[PDB]
Amino acid sequence: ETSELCGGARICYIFHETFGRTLESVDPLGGLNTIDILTAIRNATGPRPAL
Amino acid sequence: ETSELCGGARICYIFHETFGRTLESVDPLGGLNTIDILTAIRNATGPRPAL
Repeated sequence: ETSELCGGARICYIFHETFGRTLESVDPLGGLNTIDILTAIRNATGPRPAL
Repeated sequence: ETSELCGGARICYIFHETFGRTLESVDPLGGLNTIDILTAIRNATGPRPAL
């Protein structure tokens, strides 16, 4: 019966138009505050000195 | 007795003038909404992608 997308290709839709796009919206630079990162890498060094 | 067509060739009539014509009136493009068909073939593909 011709109707709303369901059953089969609706899941295809879920795995592309929904899911694929959803992931495309994520970050890739999200959370990357330069200054906070500079702090983070200072923390990564820790108690020692670094070259 | 010469009268209304009956008995024999009346059935011939049924199998041609009635039946044959009746079938000739059916479709052949009936129900074929291009857009609904496009939906149908998307359904025919189902959850997978298609080439």
